[PDB]
Amino acid sequence: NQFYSVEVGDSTFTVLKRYQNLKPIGSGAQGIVCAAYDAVLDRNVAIKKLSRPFQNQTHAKRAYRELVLMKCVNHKNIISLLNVFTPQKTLEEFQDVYLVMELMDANLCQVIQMELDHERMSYLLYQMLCGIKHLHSAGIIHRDLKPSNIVVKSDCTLKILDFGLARTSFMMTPVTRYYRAPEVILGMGYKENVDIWSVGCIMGEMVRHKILFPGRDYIDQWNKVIEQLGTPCPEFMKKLQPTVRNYVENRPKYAGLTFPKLFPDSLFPADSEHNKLKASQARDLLSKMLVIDPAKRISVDDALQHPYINVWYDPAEVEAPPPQIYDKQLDEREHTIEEWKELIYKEVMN
Ligand SMILES: CCCCCCCCCCCC[N+](C)(C)CCCS(=O)(=O)O
Ligand SMILES: O=C(Nc1nnc(-c2ccncc2)s1)C(F)(F)Br
Repeated sequence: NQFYSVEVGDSTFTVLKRYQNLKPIGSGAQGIVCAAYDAVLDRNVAIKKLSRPFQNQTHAKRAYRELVLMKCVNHKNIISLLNVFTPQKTLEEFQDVYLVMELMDANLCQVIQMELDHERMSYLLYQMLCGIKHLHSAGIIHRDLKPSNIVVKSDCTLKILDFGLARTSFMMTPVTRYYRAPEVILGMGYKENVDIWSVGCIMGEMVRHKILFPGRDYIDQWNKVIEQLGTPCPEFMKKLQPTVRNYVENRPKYAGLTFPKLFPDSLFPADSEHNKLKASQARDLLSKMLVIDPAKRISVDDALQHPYINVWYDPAEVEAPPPQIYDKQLDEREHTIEEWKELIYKEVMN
């Protein structure tokens, strides 16, 4: 037998014998993740056991799309698949999927808690924009980027873990919704720069060490948006739905706080000329990402040209060729659970 079983993270992992000393590092609706030592490669890996991938079609579609995209994308800021396996021997008995990834050291939530340092902050944001640009060039518009879905190594290298809605913006989760763009929440449709709002939310959270737009539901979240950024222009209420406009237009009108008041100098490293320069540049970039109307919001390509980020720009990292997803009808075609299962089983078997 090439497999062995170990109970870890209150779950039974049945894995290849090359993977040793499993230790829980994370959990969620998608699955349970362990760190492990891979004796074949002499390196530490992360193993994700997918949680109930065939419980329904949303789980099955998510599992198939995650597996296909993690194989096909090859980029330093997107997590890569090192191995995938199932311990079951037939399609009839097939139930469990294990993804093996390179082990990162922390997620971005943990990193966000550290004291803001402009070299680290700008580098993390640069890498996020690099990964997002690469996903966008393949038609993958994430729409649910959040700090828990982004992992970081001790040397501050950064990888995005998941693909959001991919080449599909309704999201049935069955969650953390504080990073979703106004045009997603309000049901207006989206373009590529929907993901820039989420980066802006993460960036503002790195500076304030508080969630920018927290709240129990989207009603509360929208109130936090307009209180801080101001009631949007009627050119936006016009693009808005004639029904949902009524609630939004009848909210109290807010001027919004200026970005100097939203992100005051008190939040930034002080008392060097370099730090004074960088506070102004960071606030300027925030003011161009945290824009309610996506028609007025900076693009990924222009954010990479912004002076706060562009110090890091290397064409070899930014301008890599787009992945060719030959598997069309992905994120559009629906299938029965049995059909998704066969599709996933073929992908696991390579
Ligand atoms: C303060 C919270 C308000 C929540 C408002 C809920 C709004 C309901 C959304 C329905 C919009 C459907 N259409 C217009 C067809 C666009 C669908 C395309 S996409 O899904 O927006 O990409
Ligand atoms: O946390 C989750 N997913 C993850 N996927 N990969 C992860 C990882 C962690 C550390 N190093 C490498 C990879 S954690 C979830 F299941 F709750 Br959606």
